Amino acid sequence: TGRPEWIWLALGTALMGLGTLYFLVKGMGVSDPDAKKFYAITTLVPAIAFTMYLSMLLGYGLTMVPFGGEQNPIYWARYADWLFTTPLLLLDLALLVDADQGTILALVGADGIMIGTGLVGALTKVYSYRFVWWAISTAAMLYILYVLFFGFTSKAESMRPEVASTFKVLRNVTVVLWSAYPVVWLIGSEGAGIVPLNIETLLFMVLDVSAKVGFGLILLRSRAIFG
Amino acid sequence: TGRPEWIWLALGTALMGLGTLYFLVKGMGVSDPDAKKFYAITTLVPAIAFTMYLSMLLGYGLTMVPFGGEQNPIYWARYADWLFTTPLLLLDLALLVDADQGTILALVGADGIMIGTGLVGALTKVYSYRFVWWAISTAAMLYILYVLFFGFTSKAESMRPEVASTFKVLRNVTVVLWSAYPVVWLIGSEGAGIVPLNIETLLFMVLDVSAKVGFGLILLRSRAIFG
Amino acid sequence: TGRPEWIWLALGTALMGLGTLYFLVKGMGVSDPDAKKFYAITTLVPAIAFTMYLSMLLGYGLTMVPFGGEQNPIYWARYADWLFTTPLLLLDLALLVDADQGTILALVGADGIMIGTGLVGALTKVYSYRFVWWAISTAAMLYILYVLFFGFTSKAESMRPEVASTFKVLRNVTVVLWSAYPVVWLIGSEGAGIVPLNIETLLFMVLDVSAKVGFGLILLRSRAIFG
Ligand SMILES: CC(C)CCC[C@@H](C)CCC[C@@H](C)CCC[C@@H](C)CCOC[C@@H](CO[C@@H]1O[C@H](CO)[C@@H](O)[C@H](O)[C@H]1O[C@H]1O[C@H](CO[C@@H]2O[C@H](CO)[C@H](O)[C@H](O)[C@H]2O)[C@@H](O)[C@H](O)[C@@H]1O)OCC[C@H](C)CCC[C@H](C)CCC[C@H](C)CCCC(C)C
Ligand SMILES: CC(C)CCC[C@@H](C)CCC[C@@H](C)CCC[C@@H](C)CCOC[C@@H](CO[C@@H]1O[C@H](CO)[C@@H](O)[C@H](O)[C@H]1O[C@H]1O[C@H](CO[C@@H]2O[C@H](CO)[C@H](O)[C@H](O)[C@H]2O)[C@@H](O)[C@H](O)[C@@H]1O)OCC[C@H](C)CCC[C@H](C)CCC[C@H](C)CCCC(C)C
Ligand SMILES: CC(C)CCC[C@@H](C)CCC[C@@H](C)CCC[C@@H](C)CCOC[C@@H](CO[C@@H]1O[C@H](CO)[C@@H](O)[C@H](O)[C@H]1O[C@H]1O[C@H](CO[C@@H]2O[C@H](CO)[C@H](O)[C@H](O)[C@H]2O)[C@@H](O)[C@H](O)[C@@H]1O)OCC[C@H](C)CCC[C@H](C)CCC[C@H](C)CCCC(C)C
Ligand SMILES: *C/C=C(C)/C=C/C=C(C)/C=C/C1=C(C)CCCC1(C)C
Ligand SMILES: *C/C=C(C)/C=C/C=C(C)/C=C/C1=C(C)CCCC1(C)C
Ligand SMILES: *C/C=C(C)/C=C/C=C(C)/C=C/C1=C(C)CCCC1(C)C
Repeated sequence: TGRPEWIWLALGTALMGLGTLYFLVKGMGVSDPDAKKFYAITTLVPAIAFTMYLSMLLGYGLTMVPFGGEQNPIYWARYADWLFTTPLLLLDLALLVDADQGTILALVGADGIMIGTGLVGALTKVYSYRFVWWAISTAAMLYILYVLFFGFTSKAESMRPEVASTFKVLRNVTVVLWSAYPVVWLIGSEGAGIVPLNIETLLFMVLDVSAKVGFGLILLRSRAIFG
Repeated sequence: TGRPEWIWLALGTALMGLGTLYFLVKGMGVSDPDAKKFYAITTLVPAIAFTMYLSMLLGYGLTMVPFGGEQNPIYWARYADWLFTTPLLLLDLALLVDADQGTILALVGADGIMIGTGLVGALTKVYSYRFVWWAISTAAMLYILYVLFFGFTSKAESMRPEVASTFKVLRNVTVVLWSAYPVVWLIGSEGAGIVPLNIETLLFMVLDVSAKVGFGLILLRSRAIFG
Repeated sequence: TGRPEWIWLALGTALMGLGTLYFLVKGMGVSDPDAKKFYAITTLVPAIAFTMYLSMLLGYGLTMVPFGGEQNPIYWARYADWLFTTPLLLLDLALLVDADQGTILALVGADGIMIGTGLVGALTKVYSYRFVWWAISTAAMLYILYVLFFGFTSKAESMRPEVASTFKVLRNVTVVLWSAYPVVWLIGSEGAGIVPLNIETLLFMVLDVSAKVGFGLILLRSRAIFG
């Protein structure tokens, strides 16, 4: 049962596309090899979300999972998006703060586990088992946020004020936003359906656009990205 | 309806396998840590194509997608191949020219979008929607080729003549070849069926073998790969 | 027909989880940026296996493939695990020995081919074709082991005794273990069913736990991981 949410899908598609476009049109002249990296990553993010929102607006990113007492529409494309998208975001933060490869690898891996585990949960037929997965995925996330908030902040304090500041903002943004997803999941049509898929998609759209475009804007608009 | 094309699949399998074998038997003695990288990448390419051509010759890489007024055989394995294969190729070019990580990341990402988007298009049931995807994927490609042709060429001009020259050839080859794929797609059984899957596969075989083995030969046969 | 093996799945889940937990609780204080990398990789490994063993214990990682004269339960999750897990393991060995990027790339690629090819074999409907894939995958493996045993050993001889020693042990362990998998596959319910899926899973559990936790223990317990 997925059609009334089309409005947010289409609006999500537009925002992602324009957000991409805008970022593209801004990274052209950039010559700094460091600023360059930030534009690539930050541009790639909305670009991926674009293709996936579009896949949902066209019905491809929509699937049917049997559980509870019916056939439930699971928008799988979200994970296909988040799988490459979340780690890309983390990467931005990693470069910005100049984290160790080991911590970068540890996060990228914790992130893939988080989205991968989330996809399993979203497709699992045993209604009760869907929450075990949600539980594993959320632990994965709290680990990621734990590092971002405590480990990275410490690494940022050693950079110049501009970088420290932009990181702080960015950090606060992603942490507050990333944790909303599990709560949305838990109350949406994929978990304990308290909110209809209609509103679910809306919350996810606002969140997504904020976690990427909004995120990107904040970052790409700082001198923090330069050496 | 996929069986008369078996001949090109089998021939594609043989060429990929021997192409791999030959490359393997050539990288053995190589000690230069730089030449080493080029052999790995360039060897891995046909090796992947091998497994995928074989998957098509055995019926595994073949699927059925409903669209238009019938059930259409979509060789999905092509994308499974191209997904790892195209970026690997790009990587070769990146090392050769010594491109910035940011541009390397930007291309790898543009490439994954291109093949990923292509796979969606190839599996999309709404006949008309298949061209939207083709349209997104082709834009992705033109971006990649734009950088290769203009950005990379500039980066190569700063290398020694041997490297500049080999890049030029390589560049001209991949650009001319990579753009044939969308045209083939557009006229083949996955788009506006003007050419039968039978000939489609043939064009794809010639193209593939050229874009990899041919490509590999040109490169591995130059001193351009050495420091 | 997959239920009597539940016992090994559940025990596999517990061991992977605790193995992860234990490793996590050990990498906390570690400050050395090199030791850090080893903890990330080595911790991520069992963590992945955890999620996949769990997926099998809950029925999600189980699928049905038609071949021979019946419907056969294929535990696909094993490959989803091994796909990220085997290369991670290799990576540990690569860092430990400080191998060239080209050889690291060549192995990672040979490994993905090995698991990818194995997954195809495990899902291939033409009973006879399943062994062609097994044959390709095993060649892939023998290449990996060839390098580990001969190429890496040579690279390790140039490190300090502690590192050389830990590598030797590790090397001997992975080589002896990794080769058991194809033999198990060949005699298990996925190949020439001589052993029942029940015992198959047991052998795979012992193997897995050994190839990761056991492996991890040996490594993380040496000073070899420090600069
Ligand atoms: C280069 C890297 C190193 C990249 C790696 C990429 C790869 C590994 C990503 C995997 C991502 C995962 C997370 C997504 C998988 C989720 C999975 C559960 C969902 C799978 O389904 C979708 C998949 C297959 O589609 C299908 O084709 C099969 C073969 O033909 C069919 O057998 C399936 O049935 C079919 O599924 C579809 O159709 C169903 C329709 O049913 C119909 O419903 C209507 C309703 O009105 C009606 O009832 C009809 O009667 C009924 O028949 C539908 O329900 C299903 O949902 C489905 O549509 O699709 C392939 C997706 C593709 C892989 C997405 C890619 C995403 C983007 C483009 C990625 C960009 C990534 C780059 C790589 C990032 C760069 C980063 C750098 C830093 C490295
Ligand atoms: C290590 C990395 C970091 C690696 C990441 C690897 C991963 C993410 C790659 C994903 C690649 C994507 C792009 C491919 C997905 C395309 C997707 C749409 C197609 C999916 O279908 C194929 C998939 C599943 O097969 C199936 O198993 C299910 C479970 O059992 C079944 O439910 C499905 O139905 C089944 O699909 C098959 O069977 C269908 C049969 O129907 C029958 O048709 C006959 C016709 O005569 C008759 O009518 C019968 O009656 C009828 O029943 C068939 O139609 C379907 O097409 C299908 O065969 O398969 C898994 C593929 C595997 C993942 C391919 C791997 C590719 C190679 C080996 C990769 C090498 C990569 C390394 C990693 C590169 C190294 C690079 C370094 C630089 C990093
Ligand atoms: C970030 C990177 C760069 C990461 C890339 C990740 C990605 C590419 C990995 C792909 C891995 C591949 C190897 C696994 C694919 C194997 C494939 C053949 C199996 C596919 O099936 C599973 C898949 C889809 O599930 C399904 O959803 C569809 C859509 O809704 C349905 O149409 C399918 O039918 C459904 O399949 C399920 O249900 C079947 C049920 O049938 C029922 O059986 C019961 C029996 O009692 C009864 O008869 C019922 O009546 C009947 O209906 C069942 O049989 C099927 O098996 C299946 O359950 O699932 C998605 C899996 C997800 C992708 C796994 C992720 C793994 C973990 C979490 C990865 C952690 C990775 C990080 C990235 C590593 C970090 C490393 C760093 C160094 C980079
Ligand atoms: C652009 C998208 C962003 C920043 C997405 C972030 C997504 C998450 C933090 C998702 C988390 C989830 C859980 C913690 C558990 C349940 C399922 C998920 C995948 C929704
Ligand atoms: C070895 C294989 C090579 C070099 C493959 C290259 C493939 C492409 C450039 C494919 C491009 C496509 C489009 C631009 C749109 C439609 C679908 C594709 C995936 C065929
Ligand atoms: C933690 C898991 C480990 C170390 C797994 C190793 C797995 C292999 C070496 C698997 C090899 C296989 C073949 C060589 C051919 C047949 C199928 C496989 C995938 C089981």
